[PDB]
Amino acid sequence: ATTTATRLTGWGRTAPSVANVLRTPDAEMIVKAVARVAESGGGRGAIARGLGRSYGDNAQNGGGLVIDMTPLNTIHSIDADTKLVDIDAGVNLDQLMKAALPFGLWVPVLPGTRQVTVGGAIACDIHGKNHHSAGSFGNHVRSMDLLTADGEIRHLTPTGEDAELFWATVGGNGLTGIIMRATIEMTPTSTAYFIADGDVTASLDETIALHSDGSEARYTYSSAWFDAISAPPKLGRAAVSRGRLATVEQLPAKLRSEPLKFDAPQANKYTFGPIGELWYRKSGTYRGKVQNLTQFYGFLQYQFVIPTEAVDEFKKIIGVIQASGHYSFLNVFKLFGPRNQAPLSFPIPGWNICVDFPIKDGLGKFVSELDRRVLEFGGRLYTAKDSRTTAETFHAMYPRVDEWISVRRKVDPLRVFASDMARRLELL
Ligand SMILES: Cc1cc2nc3c(=O)[nH]c(=O)nc-3n(C[C@H](O)[C@H](O)[C@H](O)COP(=O)(O)OP(=O)(O)OC[C@H]3O[C@@H](n4cnc5c(N)ncnc54)[C@H](O)[C@@H]3O)c2cc1C
Ligand SMILES: *N(O)c1cc(C(F)(F)F)cc2c(=O)nc(N3CCN(CC4CCCCC4)CC3)sc12
Repeated sequence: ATTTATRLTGWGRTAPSVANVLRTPDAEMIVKAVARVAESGGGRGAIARGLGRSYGDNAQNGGGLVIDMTPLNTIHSIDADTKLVDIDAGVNLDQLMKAALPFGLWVPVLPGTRQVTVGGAIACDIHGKNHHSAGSFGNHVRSMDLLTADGEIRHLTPTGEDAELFWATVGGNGLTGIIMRATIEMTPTSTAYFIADGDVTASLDETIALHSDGSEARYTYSSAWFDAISAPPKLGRAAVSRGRLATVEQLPAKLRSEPLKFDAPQANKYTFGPIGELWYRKSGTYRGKVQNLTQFYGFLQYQFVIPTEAVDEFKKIIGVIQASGHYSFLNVFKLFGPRNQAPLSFPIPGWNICVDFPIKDGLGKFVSELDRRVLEFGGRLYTAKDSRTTAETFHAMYPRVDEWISVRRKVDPLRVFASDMARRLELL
């Protein structure tokens, strides 16, 4: 059960702060470290940390305590009939995926890396390319055990009398206490494969029409790479990949007797002319391609969603980005579906995009301009990717914030739980 003053950052490796980190596999010692912060209560307080994949400052606490939950990584049970897994909060999604597959069960929401803990997937209420059909990760949690500031472990359910604290802890960025353990309901599957259709669009307008014509209703998973650099009309052209979990009949014969296996890793004169355009189109257009899951897996990361109805507003912000002087090559676009009841949950239905800007003069100020425009158009930023926006902005993007903050003040009156993000965004 060691303790180390550590200089910590998020994945973005910005805004370092030093904390004492507790790393221990012993649950009892975590309860005690908490009571310990509470008795002197509460100085700089404490926050859980999972694997450190959020890009900003939610899993750091400058001059306070950070409890590394990764050692608490026990899988208690998996059951193919009830579809439930019961696991410690430090278990990660890659470990869970691998452990659940032989039961014909699939992690119901996967983000773009599986090096995330169950505790961080709940705390950021993460989403994946199936958001429009599955919701976000908080939708699939049937119970959790929350170590609260008074040292009790509350067992929370999404419809019990403890439903308000449950729903504050989904998306709550660890600020209601330390999730110790959870029960997640899994998606049944007969294979570890996808069958997928690709399409390429020529412009933002076409990208939007493809997402609005109803074709999305055929696919449980959908996302696209998106050009945010080309001037119009090329601006907003995309490479769209959509699909569903394959059934065993859909696998080729070769793959059929091991359907539930994860596989192991690991002309230029035409390129810019019309023959290159044709080739790119043909090559991103395909139907029913079978692919294993293992197939899929300095900079300011920026992600926002704009409500579905605000479509011209969304095209405007894309136009603003392209005209801005800041170039993002790696852009992921998708259309989110219905939101959940967590007050601080990020996903709303509408047009989500992740963009990644090279850090260079003028970007801070430009991104503050983006914040204003995302706000004014009904949208928000995602805490898992932020270490810069202001409290005023954040509070206006999230209109249920005061409701959440009153839940938090009930469960943690003395501020035992605190983080750099909590202080910057005035979530205490
Ligand atoms: C390459 C990359 C791709 C990504 N893609 C996506 C994506 O597609 N969709 C998406 O939604 N996100 C995505 N993310 C973000 C990532 O899913 C989230 O930031 C996830 O929360 C991080 O998990 P973690 O265990 O590392 O948590 P950490 O970053 O260590 O902590 C983040 C938050 O969770 C809290 N937390 C962690 N464990 C606990 C616990 N046991 N109890 C209470 N609170 C806890 C922390 O206090 C902090 O507020 C991506 C990140 C990377 C680096
Ligand atoms: N936005 O970042 C985003 C959104 C979504 C969606 F909303 F569609 F679910 C999915 C999503 C994702 O599945 N993966 C992402 N990343 C993993 C792959 N990336 C490429 C790497 C490799 C090169 C260098 C760093 C980036 C980007 C992040 S993001 C994402």
